[PDB]
Amino acid sequence: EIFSQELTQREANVKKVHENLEELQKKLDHTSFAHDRLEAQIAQKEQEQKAKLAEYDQKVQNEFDARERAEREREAARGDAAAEKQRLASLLKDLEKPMLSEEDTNILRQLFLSSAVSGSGKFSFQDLKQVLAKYADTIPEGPLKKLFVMVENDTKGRMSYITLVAVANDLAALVADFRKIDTNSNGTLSRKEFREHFVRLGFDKKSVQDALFRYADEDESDDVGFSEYVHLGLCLLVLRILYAFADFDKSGQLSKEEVQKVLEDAHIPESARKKFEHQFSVVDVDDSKSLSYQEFVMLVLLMFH
Ligand SMILES: [Ca+2]
Ligand SMILES: [Ca+2]
Ligand SMILES: [Ca+2]
Ligand SMILES: [Ca+2]
Repeated sequence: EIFSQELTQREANVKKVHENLEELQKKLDHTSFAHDRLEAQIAQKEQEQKAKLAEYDQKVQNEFDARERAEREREAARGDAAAEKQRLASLLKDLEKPMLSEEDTNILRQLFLSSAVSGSGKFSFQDLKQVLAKYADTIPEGPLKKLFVMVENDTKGRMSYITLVAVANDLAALVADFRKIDTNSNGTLSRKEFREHFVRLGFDKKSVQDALFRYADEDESDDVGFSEYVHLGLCLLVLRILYAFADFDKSGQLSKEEVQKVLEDAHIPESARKKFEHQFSVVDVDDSKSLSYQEFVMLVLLMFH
C-alpha cells in the first residue's frame, strides 16, 4: 500500500538488470566447455544490481520512517500521547538476549511495533541484515544458525534482491505490530491470540502452530512475550527468504532436490540431515511431493528444533 512511482520506477529497472543477468548466465550454464566473457558479464551485471538495490533500499527506509512517524501522530491525535509512549517502552524493554542498540531497537520498533512495514508491500534487506547480525550469536552454533547467517552474508547480493524485489510483498505480510496481536494489551500473546494471528498468515495446521508456539516460547509459559515474538518473527522472515532462494525452477514450491541443495549450499553436516528424506514426506502433507512455505517451515523446525 505504498503507492509511489519513484520506487515503482526503481523496482522496475533493477528488475531489468536482474532479468538481464539471469538470462545472460542462463547461457554460460549450457555452452559446451568450449574455449567466460559471460562469466565476465555475469560478474559485471552483478555489481550494478548491488549498487541499484543499494539506492533502492534507502528510498524504502525513508518511506518506512515517514510512515512510522505519520502513525505515531495519528495515535496521539487519538488517546493519551504518553499513555502510548509507555507501552512501546514497556514492550521494547523485554529485549533487555543480544547487544541491541538504540539503532537496532528502532528497526524492531518499526517492524514489530507499528504498521510502517506491515503490509506496505516493501521490505529492506539492509535493516534485516543488521538485526540478524546481532542475533545469530543468540543462536547456538549448529544448523539453524547457518540458515540464519546464509541470509546475512548476502552472497552476490542474491539475498538482497529477493528481499527488496522478489518477495518484499510477502516479507511485509509476515510482519505485524505486536500491539494489535495482543488483543488484551498485556505484554504477552496468549495461545489463542498467537494461533488466531498465525492462522491468517498461512498456518492453519494445529500441528504446525503448536510447533511455532513451542519455538517462540522459550522460558516455557503458555504465553508469548514481544521478545519471543520478535524471535519467532526474525526466523520466519529468514526461512521465507530462503524458501524463494531455493525455488530454482520458479515452480512456486520447493521440492526434495531443492531443499537438499540449500541445506547443502548452507553447509549443514550430513550428520544433521540424515532422517531428512523421511521427514520431507512427513511434512509434505498434501503429498504433492513439494513443500509450501508452511511445510518448509515445519520441516526446518522438526529437523533442527
Ligand atoms: Ca494478550
Ligand atoms: Ca514465554
Ligand atoms: Ca520448485
Ligand atoms: Ca505440498
